Amino acid sequence: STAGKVIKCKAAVLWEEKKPFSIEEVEVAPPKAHEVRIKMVATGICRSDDHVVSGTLVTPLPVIAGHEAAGIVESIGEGVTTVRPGDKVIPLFTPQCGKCRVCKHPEGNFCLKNDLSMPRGTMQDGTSRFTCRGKPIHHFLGTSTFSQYTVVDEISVAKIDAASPLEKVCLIGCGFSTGYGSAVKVAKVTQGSTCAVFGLGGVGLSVIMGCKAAGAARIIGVDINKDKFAKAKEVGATECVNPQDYKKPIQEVLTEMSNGGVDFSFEVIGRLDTMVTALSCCQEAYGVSVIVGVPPDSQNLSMNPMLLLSGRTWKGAIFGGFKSKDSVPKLVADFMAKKFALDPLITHVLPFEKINEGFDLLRSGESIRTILTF
Amino acid sequence: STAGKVIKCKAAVLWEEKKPFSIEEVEVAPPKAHEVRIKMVATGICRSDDHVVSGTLVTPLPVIAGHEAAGIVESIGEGVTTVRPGDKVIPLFTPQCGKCRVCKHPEGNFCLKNDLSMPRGTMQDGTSRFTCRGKPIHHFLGTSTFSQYTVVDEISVAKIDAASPLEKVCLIGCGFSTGYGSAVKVAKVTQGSTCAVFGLGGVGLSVIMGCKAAGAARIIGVDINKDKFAKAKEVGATECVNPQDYKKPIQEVLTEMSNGGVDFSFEVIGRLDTMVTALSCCQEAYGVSVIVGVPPDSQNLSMNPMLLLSGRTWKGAIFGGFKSKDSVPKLVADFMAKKFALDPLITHVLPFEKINEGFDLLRSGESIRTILTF
Ligand SMILES: NC(=O)C1=CN([C@@H]2O[C@H](COP(=O)(O)OP(=O)(O)OC[C@H]3O[C@@H](n4cnc5c(N)ncnc54)[C@H](O)[C@@H]3O)[C@@H](O)[C@H]2O)C=CC1
Ligand SMILES: NC(=O)C1=CN([C@@H]2O[C@H](COP(=O)(O)OP(=O)(O)OC[C@H]3O[C@@H](n4cnc5c(N)ncnc54)[C@H](O)[C@@H]3O)[C@@H](O)[C@H]2O)C=CC1
Ligand SMILES: O=CNCc1ccccc1
Ligand SMILES: O=CNCc1ccccc1
Ligand SMILES: [Zn+2]
Ligand SMILES: [Zn+2]
Ligand SMILES: [Zn+2]
Ligand SMILES: [Zn+2]
Repeated sequence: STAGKVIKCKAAVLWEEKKPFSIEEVEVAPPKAHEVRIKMVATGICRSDDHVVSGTLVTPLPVIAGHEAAGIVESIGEGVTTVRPGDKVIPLFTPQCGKCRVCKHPEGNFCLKNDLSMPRGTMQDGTSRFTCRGKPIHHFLGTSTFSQYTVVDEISVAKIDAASPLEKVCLIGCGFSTGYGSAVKVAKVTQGSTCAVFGLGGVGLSVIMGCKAAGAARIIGVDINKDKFAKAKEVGATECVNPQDYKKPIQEVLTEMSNGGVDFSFEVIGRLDTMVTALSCCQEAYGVSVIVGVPPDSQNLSMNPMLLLSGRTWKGAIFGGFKSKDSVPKLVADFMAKKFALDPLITHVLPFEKINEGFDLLRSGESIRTILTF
Repeated sequence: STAGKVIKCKAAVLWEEKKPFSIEEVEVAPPKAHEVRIKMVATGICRSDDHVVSGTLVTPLPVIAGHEAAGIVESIGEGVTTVRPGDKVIPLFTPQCGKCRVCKHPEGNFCLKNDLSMPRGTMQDGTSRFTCRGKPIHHFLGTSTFSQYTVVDEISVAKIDAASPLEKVCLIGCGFSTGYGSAVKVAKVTQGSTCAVFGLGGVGLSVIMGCKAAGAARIIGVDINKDKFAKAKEVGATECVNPQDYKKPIQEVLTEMSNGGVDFSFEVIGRLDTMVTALSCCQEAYGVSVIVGVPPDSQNLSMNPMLLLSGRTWKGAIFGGFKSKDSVPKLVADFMAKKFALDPLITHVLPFEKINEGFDLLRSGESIRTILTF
């Protein structure tokens, strides 16, 4: 009944940095050619959404944030082939156009149509589908999921299993898949190895899950908040260390614990200092360190290239290195076969209208993921 | 007849940074247990030896430098099992002890017995085999080849083919193998890829050789000295670029030349700025950059970690990633079988006594490798 019409609905609009979201009425345009309009069912609160509020992650404002979600297709624009009305879907914050040099590369996933490197906060066509208070509102990573309805480009949505539980599999839209794939696909963690995971939020827990799945022998979780440790051990950490408990710098501690450095280390926080520390704690000749955390905008780190000349490998990735539209349906299929677990990441469920409470839970240290239900 | 006796011979001693080498009469002690005394036959002049003169590379002084060499075993100490008197040998500036965690790892080559990370300028036992007028002289990377005779630990020497031409295969001891392995083993250059090689000295030429052997379709050489370009093209460069010719940064030039970034880049100079340019010029989602050059002591580079978060891989290596004692004999066997050429790297041949002329040639930009003969 809403097909072809403007929808009036509620959305959490961010008008300014360092302010609460404003839940208010927005207008959602119908989809144009090759666009899909989605009724949201569930969306998670990712630290990257909070980085938009804090200015850590720059994107044009005002904006409808949110990018870790699941919903149901309300309507399709002309020419859409990959989803239909009524389909369950996960929006893809990293698109898969399938035509660019990256999408054609066997190892690349950072499609050239992304809105991450040089964010414009628009649809692919350079326009917005959202109006609020008579003003156009920006999109966020081609997703914008903090709204009862959103419109996405076809290359930014994946059809998933019709029986999927949307209030869990929304995590496959960002935090689970990012962590998991950072271990299994990007680092390529090996059986019997020693891993160190810096940051034990939802993404870092998912990195632990991937390390465990890969057969790591030792998985050392590192966090300054010791309340994170219990859950990290439940999902596979063999030891947890709090850097504040030690007189020596933590790279020194880890190098000792691992008899000369770890095989794989992961930065899952977003601090320049910890990126360098995590690189330093992997074994100097054959260690690999993966940056997963989002750094403060435009800031450089400083490091001694001798850390690399001895033989370390340093890399980063977006979305766990997964080709998004290929991988998300498969991940969902795997979750419904119970190949991995999502419940350990979900600490809190709230209705969408309590989004600001959800962000307070994250900021205070209390939650891993809060799922918002519409 | 000299076995078990002190040898008096000439060696080139570096007493002070930024001075010429001094040809001195030195005393070379006989080898102690698990040590090998070698009569030199040929030694190349590598930029890393110059780095000791310039203070780029810090190692205790006074010192006998030289590390890219071949010779003949004059005698062996008690318990030596891998070489005998009369054998042709290449000293190994990176050892292969066979027992440490790196030697046991399939990929690692930076054996924990190395004298690179925290240089002591001694034999493994913490002492020197060289004296000049009563004063102990330090060793260099457990090799010290700018001498008519040297003493090395058994873990720092490999036996090679009895028929091999020592005045050529000395380059397997450092520059050739470092460049070639950086391409074929560390980067794992693929068929049909685009490569960019920063620095077209002996090591960079060997990188080009390796890229061509791996089947690269495009190999872009980058040097500020356009006199290096002809030889780079002879050994497989498809194009050469001088950053001084352009009114914009070379990473932008290379990114446009490669239609969005190269597949593999190599820093083969030793400058922090070129390390960051080389990383930048490889494709943001799937590019790999390898640091080969030796940076100035204790200096840090500055870089934006978003270069890695997109998907780039940054690594470095010593000695092309080769496990030294296993690989050097095989590389010599491959040269004897015409699998690669060494003559394109040799521009000058001089008697040992003319070492300072050899260094003048390197510093002026005229030479690639000067081989010093005994
Ligand atoms: N590369 C990618 O595609 C993606 C990156 N991100 C990023 O990953 C990072 C983690 O995301 P979440 O798990 O959602 O965040 P989170 O905030 O829940 O977890 C981060 C953890 O780091 C810990 N921490 C903070 N400072 C620390 C320090 N100095 N040392 C050790 N631990 C410290 C916190 O106590 C917390 O448990 C964020 O920067 C986020 O923006 C998330 C998703 C996708
Ligand atoms: N990682 C390893 O195991 C090893 C590393 N090294 C290092 O590799 C580097 C290369 O050694 P060689 O080939 O013997 O040296 P080289 O001095 O013959 O060649 C370096 C080249 O860099 C070029 N160059 C200098 N400044 C430049 C700039 N700003 N931009 C572009 N080109 C520039 C020069 O014109 C020269 O042709 C040195 O730093 C050396 O210490 C060499 C052997 C082993
Ligand atoms: O959390 C999801 N996406 C945000 C993101 C921003 C920049 C880099 C990686 C990820
Ligand atoms: O040229 C060979 N070795 C010198 C060297 C010193 C430090 C790091 C790598 C190599
Ligand atoms: Zn694409
Ligand atoms: Zn996220
Ligand atoms: Zn070893
Ligand atoms: Zn060298």
